[PDB]
Amino acid sequence: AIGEFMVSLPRMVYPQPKVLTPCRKDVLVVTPWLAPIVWEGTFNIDILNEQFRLQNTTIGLTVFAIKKYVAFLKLFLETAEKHFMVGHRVHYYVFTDQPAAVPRVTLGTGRQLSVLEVRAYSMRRMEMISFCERRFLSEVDYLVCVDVDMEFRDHVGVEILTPLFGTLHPSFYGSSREAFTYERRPQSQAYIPKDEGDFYYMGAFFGGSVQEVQRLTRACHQAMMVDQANGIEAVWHDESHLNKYLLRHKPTKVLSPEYLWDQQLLGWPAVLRKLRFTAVPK
Amino acid sequence: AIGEFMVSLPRMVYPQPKVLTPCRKDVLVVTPWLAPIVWEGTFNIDILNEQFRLQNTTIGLTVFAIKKYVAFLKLFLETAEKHFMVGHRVHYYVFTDQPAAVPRVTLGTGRQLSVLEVRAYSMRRMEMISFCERRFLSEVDYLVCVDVDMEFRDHVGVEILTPLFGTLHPSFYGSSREAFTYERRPQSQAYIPKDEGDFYYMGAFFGGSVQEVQRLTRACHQAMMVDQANGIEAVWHDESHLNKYLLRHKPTKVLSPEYLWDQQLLGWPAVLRKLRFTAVPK
Ligand SMILES: O=c1ccn([C@@H]2O[C@H](COP(=O)(O)OP(=O)(O)O[C@H]3O[C@H](CO)[C@@H](O)[C@H](O)[C@H]3O)[C@@H](O)[C@H]2O)c(=O)[nH]1
Ligand SMILES: O=c1ccn([C@@H]2O[C@H](COP(=O)(O)OP(=O)(O)O[C@H]3O[C@H](CO)[C@@H](O)[C@H](O)[C@H]3O)[C@@H](O)[C@H]2O)c(=O)[nH]1
Ligand SMILES: [Mn+2]
Ligand SMILES: [Mn+2]
Repeated sequence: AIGEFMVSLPRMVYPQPKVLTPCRKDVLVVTPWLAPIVWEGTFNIDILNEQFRLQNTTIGLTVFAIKKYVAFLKLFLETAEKHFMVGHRVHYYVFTDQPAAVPRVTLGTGRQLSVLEVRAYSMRRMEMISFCERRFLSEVDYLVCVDVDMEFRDHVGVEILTPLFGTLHPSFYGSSREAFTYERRPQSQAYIPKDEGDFYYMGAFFGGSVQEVQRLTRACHQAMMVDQANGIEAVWHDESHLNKYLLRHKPTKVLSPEYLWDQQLLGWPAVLRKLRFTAVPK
Repeated sequence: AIGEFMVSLPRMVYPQPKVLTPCRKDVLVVTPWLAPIVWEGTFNIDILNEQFRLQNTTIGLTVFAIKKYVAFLKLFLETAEKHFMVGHRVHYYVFTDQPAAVPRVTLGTGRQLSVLEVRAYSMRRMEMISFCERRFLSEVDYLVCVDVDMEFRDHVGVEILTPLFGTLHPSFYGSSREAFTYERRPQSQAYIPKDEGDFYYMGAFFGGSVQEVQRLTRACHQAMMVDQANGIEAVWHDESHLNKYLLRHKPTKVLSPEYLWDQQLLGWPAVLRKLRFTAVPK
């Protein structure tokens, strides 16, 4: 459930947070609109697990595996079982043009997988997320929407959950805003001028409550349709639109690049204590 | 309104948040349950003002002025007009045994004051807040509950608003938990053992959404009634109970001691960039 009566936490023994000791001094851990930026060392997962289990939280995870990308499902799902929301209720929604190619993956208790068949034609995921509206409202509390050509290597848990989140793109977290690859043509709905922008968010990992995710995906789909009607395609497709949306609708948490990393491309810099969810070649 | 459809922010020009530059390196700016701790330098008030004005947010402020404490109202209210939620809708609720002693204070536009008469007997504020339940639900989005023997000296605005907040007590923000003056007798409902506790919150400044404030004040009133029936009075009265509640129900923001300070007692230490709401002698 979200927003419902919250019962008392039980007694817990854990280290006292100390006001005059910051968790992390090397990174920004809160945005200027007071949204946490989630890095290792900023959260006590035991407190968070208690809070979310007491609400019997169910997390939906959407993933698209169309054409050759069905090959990525086995590693994606098997590593999700090891690292994604373990202990919580999880419902995977696998959208594919080849239901028979979905691997048979053994799931832990309280976890389920639904195969949803779609047509084969990246930019139409927004539309499909916004066919499933009624399904998701009835079945899960939060939605997490990710790319499939990825693997989990470390904990990805309830610390991410919030009404609306985006993830810092691993190539741009140190960049100034004029360097961000936002859509820069005023003719596109995704247009952001050079003096605007907080962050460059990656289209590969966003989420939130079902209501907020439906609002985002609806808005991005509508904006993409407008661009299509006007004969323009944003430079980075759905990611350009996601960036425009999150500029105008500030996320209530921001995930650090721990949550979307490419080790082949970018190595393992000092600012990353954990590499949680990472690109697979292709 | 709270929780309703959020329209898009307009274009804004402001400094880019930089991921590899923390706002503040000298203090903890997020709790281990991912609640912001509100210090100067952590928020862009222009972004927050936009967000809350777009929801037409109304803030209720409750204050009790019983017996000799009516003398504190003039400075309290006049300085609130200068510094508290300026630009937003505000409704003051002044609870007093002497309605005629309430000073005639000139209010800015969009601000109103109601005088509520009560009986003269600190611990019964929880009960009165939890007589007013229907009134507050109909009239305001957030409630802020404060002591009267105080003055505003600097900005106190929408950066504080969240479902549930407490404020760090100015005498104890650097203390280890065993030193906190929690109720330590197991016979009291307010009991917290020496190995538990995040922070020591002051009873003089707490708040949240109307729903969460009613939950807190109801729970504290019920706990205080149990203690009374058992012949025990918590060491710091309502503040002991507030501390127990916020241990078991984590606040979604924590205000730094900028928001409750005593300059006569504690001076102006380096960690405080602003002194916003401060004790008046008596
Ligand atoms: O033939 C395809 C092509 C794409 N996909 C799905 O769409 C996702 C995105 O495509 P992918 O090739 O992974 O794109 P990338 O270049 O790795 O990622 C960029 O492009 C994506 C789509 O615009 C955004 O989500 C990312 O943020 C952006 O970095 C894939 O993971 C799949 O889930 C398929 O299922 N089949
Ligand atoms: O005769 C009185 C006594 C108290 N009050 C009200 O109750 C508040 C609390 O009393 P006060 O004397 O200000 O208590 P303090 O010792 O300054 O504050 C401590 O006691 C309060 C009451 O337990 C808590 O709110 C504070 O966190 C705690 O620091 C006052 O500000 C008034 O609003 C009156 O109106 N008339
Ligand atoms: Mn990819
Ligand atoms: Mn006082």
